[PDB]
Amino acid sequence: ALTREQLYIFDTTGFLVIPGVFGSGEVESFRSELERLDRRYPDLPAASPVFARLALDDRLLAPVRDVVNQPLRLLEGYGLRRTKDSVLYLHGGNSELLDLGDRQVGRDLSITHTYHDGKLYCPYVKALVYLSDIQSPEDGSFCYVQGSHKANFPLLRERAERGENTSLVDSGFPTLSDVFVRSGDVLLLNEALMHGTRRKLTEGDRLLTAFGYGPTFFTEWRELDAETADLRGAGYVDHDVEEDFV
Amino acid sequence: PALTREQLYIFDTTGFLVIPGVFGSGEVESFRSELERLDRTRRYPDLPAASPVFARLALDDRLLAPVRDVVNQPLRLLEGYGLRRTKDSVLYLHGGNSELLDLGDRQVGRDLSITHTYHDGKLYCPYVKALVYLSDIQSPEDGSFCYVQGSHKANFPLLRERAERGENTSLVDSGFPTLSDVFVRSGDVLLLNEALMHGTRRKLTEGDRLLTAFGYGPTFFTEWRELDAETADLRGAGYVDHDVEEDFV
Amino acid sequence: ALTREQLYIFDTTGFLVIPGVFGSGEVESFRSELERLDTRRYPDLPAASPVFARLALDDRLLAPVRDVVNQPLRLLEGYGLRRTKDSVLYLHGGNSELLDLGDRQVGRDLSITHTYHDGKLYCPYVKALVYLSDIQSPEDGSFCYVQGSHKANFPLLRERAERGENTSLVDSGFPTLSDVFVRSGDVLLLNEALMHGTRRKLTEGDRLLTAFGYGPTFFTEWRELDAETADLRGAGYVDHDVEEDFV
Amino acid sequence: PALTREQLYIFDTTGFLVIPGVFGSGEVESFRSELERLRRYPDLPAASPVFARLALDDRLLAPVRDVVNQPLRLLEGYGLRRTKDSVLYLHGGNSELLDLGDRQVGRDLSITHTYHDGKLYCPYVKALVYLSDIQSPEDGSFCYVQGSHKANFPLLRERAERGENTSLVDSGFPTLSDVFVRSGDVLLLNEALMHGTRRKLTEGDRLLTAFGYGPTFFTEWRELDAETADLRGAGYVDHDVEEDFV
Ligand SMILES: [Fe+2]
Ligand SMILES: [Fe+2]
Ligand SMILES: [Fe+2]
Ligand SMILES: [Fe+2]
Repeated sequence: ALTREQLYIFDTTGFLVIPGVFGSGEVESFRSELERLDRRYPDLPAASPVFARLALDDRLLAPVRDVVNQPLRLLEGYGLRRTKDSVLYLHGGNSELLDLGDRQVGRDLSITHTYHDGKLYCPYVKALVYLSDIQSPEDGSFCYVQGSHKANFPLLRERAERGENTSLVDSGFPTLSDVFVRSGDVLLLNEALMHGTRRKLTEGDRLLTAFGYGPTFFTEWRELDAETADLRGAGYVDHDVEEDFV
Repeated sequence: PALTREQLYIFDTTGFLVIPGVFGSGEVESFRSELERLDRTRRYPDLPAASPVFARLALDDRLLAPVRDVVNQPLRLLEGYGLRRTKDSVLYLHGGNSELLDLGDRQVGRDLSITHTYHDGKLYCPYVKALVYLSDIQSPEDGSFCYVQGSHKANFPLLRERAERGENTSLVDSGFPTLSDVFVRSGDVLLLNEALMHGTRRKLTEGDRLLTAFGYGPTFFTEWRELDAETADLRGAGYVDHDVEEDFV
Repeated sequence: ALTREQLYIFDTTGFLVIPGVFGSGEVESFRSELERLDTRRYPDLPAASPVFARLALDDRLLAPVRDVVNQPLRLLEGYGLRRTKDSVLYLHGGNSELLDLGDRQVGRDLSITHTYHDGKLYCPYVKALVYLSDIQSPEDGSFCYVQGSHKANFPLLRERAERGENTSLVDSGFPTLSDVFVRSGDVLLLNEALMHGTRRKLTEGDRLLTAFGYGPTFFTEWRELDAETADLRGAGYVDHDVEEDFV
Repeated sequence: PALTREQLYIFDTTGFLVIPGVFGSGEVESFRSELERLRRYPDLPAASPVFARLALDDRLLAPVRDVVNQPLRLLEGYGLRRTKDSVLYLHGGNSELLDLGDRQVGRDLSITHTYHDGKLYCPYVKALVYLSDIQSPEDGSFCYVQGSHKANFPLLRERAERGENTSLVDSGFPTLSDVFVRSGDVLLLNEALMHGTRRKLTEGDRLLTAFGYGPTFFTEWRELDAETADLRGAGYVDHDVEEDFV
């Protein structure tokens, strides 16, 4: 369970780094199972018994429950290997626009979060379990826009419209910031946060596993391009992201 | 077929909207006829998958234009059913923005399936319902739709304290200061934000109460399915409801 | 102090009628004090009379007001109101009504912008109406209000004014406009974000009441102000769209 | 002189805004010189025509109007001179508690802000005009708790009850950041933000002027201890601040 200083930090920043959650032994168990699984590794829980158990470990479920406060369902669980020269352009943000064909909307209810009577209510959160140190920007560090999880104005739509071609992750931004982590730390993430990763320059592999959680009525995570015509299309339609003009 | 400023004001401030005379007499009759084809007090589950008639109605623009104006998300059809009500049927109160749920280790007072917001000129309601009325309902004994005023934006819970004080009567049978009724004509559509606390009066008159209902929400909501509590393996999908009158009446 | 059911009702409807807070004895006592001071408005009652100065601090008023403001408190206004036949009060208030502010148009009035947090309501401006006579039909000039309008997100009145209307909704009617009936010595606790008014009084006699407004200690005492002054030194409350603006 | 979309984003997401080089070095010498004619310098406009003009200068009013969006009133205007070993402990914060006699409240309406149809509505903002350079924490830099202008949990009360003695501007806090400014820069501040300054360890005076603005129905700024028995007390009652227990 999260302390009050942790809930406070989560609420105000949109994420929480929890240091030293998993032992060196466990991390190596996790690392081994990833190397055997040979870019992204979809559905880790169906492919391993150790990842099916990780997805329900109390070291992940207890902080998750404290920020979702709904009946839970496991929405996704993947592995991630990043090599030299990989990058993750910004996505998320609370007020980014989306065109529907007859209107543009400014809310994505899959990430719209609230607070009520001592409890945070976030619909979609991730637990990033790092399996390798990342201690400098060139290691491909997590980066985020400060406060962007409670943002009221869109940011990217005007960038794209004025013909930008450079991701903030490369060029910088007054409120872009990095997070540095050690093996077996967990990064608890509010998906409303606008975030990405620095371009990795270093040699070696960066590895992590990620589990996404939500209310029991959210469909399992899968990308959808748009509402289908028979209104039967399920999935998550993305709003403005840097990959749409960078 | 879109909603006026005044219609949006009313949906926003009351949690619902009667759109009158949407379907003509002929359509209403073909609808009832189709229900008669599918055949006391009884239910017609999953209408869109059992009838091409009702599969068309689900995607009719007279239902979709209003819905799109209050959901404003990539849309999905979550549910669709038929209802035939006779004498001595009642629907007790359910819904309400702030009703409590015991999760086991805690107590929560939000339900994110009905938690709605507003931003830059648009309403964002994640679960709305289109009721298509195939019968006139013109008095409370006909089993009229009833609701608690403003309950779609209530910050306090109502039902827990009544359950605890040992009440066993529904406000539907008993009355409440801000409990109001809604009267409709057949062919009227009632647009409904599911955050509203609502039910219907006990029906004591003769004849058949007939309606169809369709639920819409975002494409990342699952098709409607009742779920008692979170499944033991966090795989189960569905909707866990909060305090409803059925729980202690 | 308000009950959970009373807090629920106030939060969900924007007001609360608390029945029979003052007995017939106090009521006539209050009524007589209004005479001694002789639509007519009796401004600054607490300065004009020790009786109303006492009323304004009466725990029967302050306990329910504290339950809806929940700030360090300040008396912001106190007046009396005498109404007679053919008097009417058109709609004012409304959470999202517009105000033209020189170079922009705004749709929030922070003097009535209210919130909820951790079990408590926080309304910055509430009125306690003490009724000194019964009102049991619309033609008596009953309190009327637009349901849910204290938490409205769209403006109502501007569309009407631009569409060129000139009849008030208290006369013409409106789908969600309702009336409230009260008895002598009732208190009506009102959230000023609520859009309200009164029906036109067609009956004979006098409709008497006293109103005390309350707010945080950093609100100025109530005063109308046409607009921001050029030296930024003018204090007071600038009205958003009201029906009197075009009826 | 109105705020760009990016400046509005930053102010919304962080709770403040540094506006660089608003006043030239001639103007800044004019202000420093005037402050020599007259440590806190209370009510500057009433005391000096130069600062009466500055209080209504459009380089301040234009951005202020963009984040308040109400009929505007000037609520305070003071000057500030700090020397060595001066410090300013944390205060502000969206959810800091206040004991009200028979109850405990967690909103302060004088700084409770909102957003509606494209506009920010912040009832109390300060415009800080810096007359000297602050480029290191030991000059006594402005500091703030990130995202605390939208915080939903209290932070200080629990610290106070645990019995903490030292301030966060001394020990540090994981989300406490610093802001460096140059002479002639304007800091535009949402007062819901929890903020203060580092202890000044250098010589030379630290000069700035501050003007505070709100809606016309706000009383001019004065400190008030509690609501008075006659409910006639006007002014601003502060919630938990660090000075209460440090
Ligand atoms: Fe991501
Ligand atoms: Fe229902
Ligand atoms: Fe009024
Ligand atoms: Fe300050």
